[PDB]
Amino acid sequence: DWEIPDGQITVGQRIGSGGTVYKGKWHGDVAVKMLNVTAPTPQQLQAFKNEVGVLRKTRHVNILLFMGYSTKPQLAIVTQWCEGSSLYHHLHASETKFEMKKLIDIARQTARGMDYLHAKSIIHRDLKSNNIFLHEDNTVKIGDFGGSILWMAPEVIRMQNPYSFQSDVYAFGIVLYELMTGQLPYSNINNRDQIIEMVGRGSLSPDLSKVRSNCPKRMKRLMAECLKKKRDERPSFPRILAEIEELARE
Ligand SMILES: CC(=O)Nc1cc(-c2sc(C3CCN(C4CC4)CC3)nc2-c2cccc(NS(=O)(=O)c3cc(F)ccc3F)c2F)ccn1
Repeated sequence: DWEIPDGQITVGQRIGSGGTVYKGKWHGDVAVKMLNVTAPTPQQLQAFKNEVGVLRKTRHVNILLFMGYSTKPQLAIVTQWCEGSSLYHHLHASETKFEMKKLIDIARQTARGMDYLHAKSIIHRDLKSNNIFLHEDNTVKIGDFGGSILWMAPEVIRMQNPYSFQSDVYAFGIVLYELMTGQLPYSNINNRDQIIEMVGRGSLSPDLSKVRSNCPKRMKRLMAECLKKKRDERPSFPRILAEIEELARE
């Protein structure tokens, strides 16, 4: 089994909270995600092992690698350590001058991981650029599927059956929007309640006039399909992947 016994992991620097993520040492570098629980009930332990079971179904280069789990001294999930920062950081904080070639590659890699998860019947539920780690600045690692409102599909935003393969697709659409515009959607409306109301009712959607000159018109159309307010009108990942790989040639 994939349990790591007590004392094998050396916990280092805290990364962020929400439980808590640390850098650790275990046969090299790992990320250690501490759930806020020291004496699990024989009921929490079962929802934990249940979630571990989900993570263990993934083996793919664009999905954060599951490496094991801890019961003692604390419930914790152990993964590979990623170097660098999230796609969100690159796109919106540091303004990494990515050529359109790289931008497309990132989308393609994101599409690969999502298509993979969907094949294994896993709905992400929280895809956003903060959750796409750009390991060594090259490889997309999709994490955080074991504050999100800009990526929420109208049906999800309707305060709510809403989490589906198609809500993931919509969130992926917002990610394409981020990539192809360099911007977060609704940037000229800094109002959470307003966005919840307007996106929820279908009166507001991302401003597509903002996708850059360089964006293969074929990508812009694909992004529009992913963002269909009408959930059934959205493409599936197999189709999204096929599409992105083909335009990636030209
Ligand atoms: C430099 C660095 O931060 N490296 C790093 C970080 C992680 C992180 S970061 C991070 C958060 C921190 C809080 N915020 C904002 C402050 C930034 C959002 C992202 N989470 C991870 C992380 C660590 C372990 C598991 C997950 N996700 S998970 O759904 O539990 C998961 C576990 C698993 F075993 C396999 C896949 C998987 F998605 C993480 F997302 C994972 C691997 N490497």
